[PDB]
Amino acid sequence: STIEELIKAAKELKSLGIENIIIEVKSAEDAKKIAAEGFEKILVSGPKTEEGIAMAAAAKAAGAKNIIVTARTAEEALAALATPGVTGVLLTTTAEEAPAALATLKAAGYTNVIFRGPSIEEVKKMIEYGAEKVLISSKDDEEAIKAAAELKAKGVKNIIVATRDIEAAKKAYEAGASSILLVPDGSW
Ligand SMILES: [Cl-]
Ligand SMILES: [Cl-]
Repeated sequence: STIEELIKAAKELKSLGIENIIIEVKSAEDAKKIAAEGFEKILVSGPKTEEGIAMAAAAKAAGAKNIIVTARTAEEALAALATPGVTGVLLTTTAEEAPAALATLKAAGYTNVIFRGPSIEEVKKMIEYGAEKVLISSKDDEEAIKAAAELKAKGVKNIIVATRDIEAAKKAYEAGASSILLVPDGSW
């Protein structure tokens, strides 16, 4: 789907009262556009954290509020978190490495790190190790929405659910997701 389609869907969600949304972007031009539109939480996602950092600069210059950068190591997370205007990181890691990553980020004074993993099982391991914010995603979204609701009922807070169309976004909201991530490769 195109960026205009994603903007329309995000505005529709907001008009329904669904305000706890995060917009994912994959280029600096899109980051500027989403920020200029006034969306309050933007995920900048590039293959390399350096590309995300350049997108964060474009979003900040266009007025962004909260900017989350993707990373796959603790070192990359620290580089992003130290960048002006960046307010959080989405760290793709494994349960094996999460203890060390958590300790490293904490010692540096950073807490706003969202963990994601390759399987819902590994994400549950990350929560056990002390991950306080997680992102759940699945091929069909329905699996992710169900897992988030189960964890929420087990007392887990700050679950972000990735969604690929507006029906899934609404279901994730209704199930109590802390935030809903709108992924651009979806059907909007
Ligand atoms: Cl605009
Ligand atoms: Cl918003």
